[PDB]
Amino acid sequence: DNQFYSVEVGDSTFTVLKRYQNLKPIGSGAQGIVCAAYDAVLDRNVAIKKLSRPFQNQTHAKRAYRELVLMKCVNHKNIISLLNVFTPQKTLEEFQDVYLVMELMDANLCQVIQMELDHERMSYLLYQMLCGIKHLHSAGIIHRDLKPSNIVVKSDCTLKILDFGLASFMMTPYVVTRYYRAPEVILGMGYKENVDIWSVGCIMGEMVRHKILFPGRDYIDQWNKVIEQLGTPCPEFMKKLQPTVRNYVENRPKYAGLTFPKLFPDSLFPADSEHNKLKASQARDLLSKMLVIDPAKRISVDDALQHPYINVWYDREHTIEEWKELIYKEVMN
Ligand SMILES: CC(C)(C)n1cc(-c2ccnc(NCCCNS(=O)(=O)c3ccc(O)cc3)c2)c(-c2cccc(O)c2)n1
Repeated sequence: DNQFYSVEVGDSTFTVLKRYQNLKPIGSGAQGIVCAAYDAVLDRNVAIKKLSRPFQNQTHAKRAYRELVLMKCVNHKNIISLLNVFTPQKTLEEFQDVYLVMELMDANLCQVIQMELDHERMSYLLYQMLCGIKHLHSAGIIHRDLKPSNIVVKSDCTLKILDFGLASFMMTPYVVTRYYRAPEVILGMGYKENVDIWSVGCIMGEMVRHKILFPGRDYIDQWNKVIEQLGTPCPEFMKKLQPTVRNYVENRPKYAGLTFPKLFPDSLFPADSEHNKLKASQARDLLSKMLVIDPAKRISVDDALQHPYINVWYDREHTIEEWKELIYKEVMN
């Protein structure tokens, strides 16, 4: 009469409560594998993410502990919330895996980027991105690593963020996606709230261009990509850079950088209607303000919420045994 039951989805086995039914794998992530499921008690479809051995790696333990506490303490329409968290194990010594259950989203943000989008839906998704980020900054947390895959979207166009961002050796085949990190992050510079606006910029720019704006195998490669299109930073930005970092940047060959109408041509935006001609004007303008290498020139989230394109929609270190106990107490208050 165990309330849990074990099923194998993908290679790994999933042990879940009886309430969850017809498990199917929607995706796989480093922290854990995710399955779509139906809740007999809820009568609604849900997504279940399995964290296996979050305690085995200190980096995994810090992320796992932070995710559990944050999903509970913070609740926002644009931030994914956990409906339930369970572990099949019955004691602290037996505990090995943690299962997080949340609301099932229809698609990933990457998929939305691929389709050709209308300004209203685009401005709405971006608006929601700023709202969640604004809530995060209100909570004192700066994501610093917004990525399309971490942003889930629904058929009705509602957008939700999956993770709370960076807080570091890990030993796996999975590779981080750094395309959407800001220059202050790429150059290890000291950050601020509007470090996430750059990520929103890379995303908004990828929706228009339908390609990753600054894709690079390494931070150096990516920094070359950012300076080519954007242009070499100003001297004031250099003075802000530490000397060892400043030397590298100034040694980089200088690029004049394309112009934003040249970066995002008028053709990429729809020109069918006067309203769409104006929207593209408002869109290209917002892009120019968000994709700014210097954070002092970059636009604030609030000002981006005020922007006409966006405005219309508005109405610690522990031992692995210590980490296991910390995570276990989070699973069971
Ligand atoms: C990192 C972690 C573990 C926190 N995480 C949490 C989630 C998560 C949470 C809530 N809802 C979702 N579902 C919508 C996107 C799924 N992709 S889908 O192939 O289009 C698809 C959609 C519906 C379907 O029935 C069959 C396939 C995902 C993901 C995740 C999984 C796959 C891709 C991805 O980008 C992210 N990762």
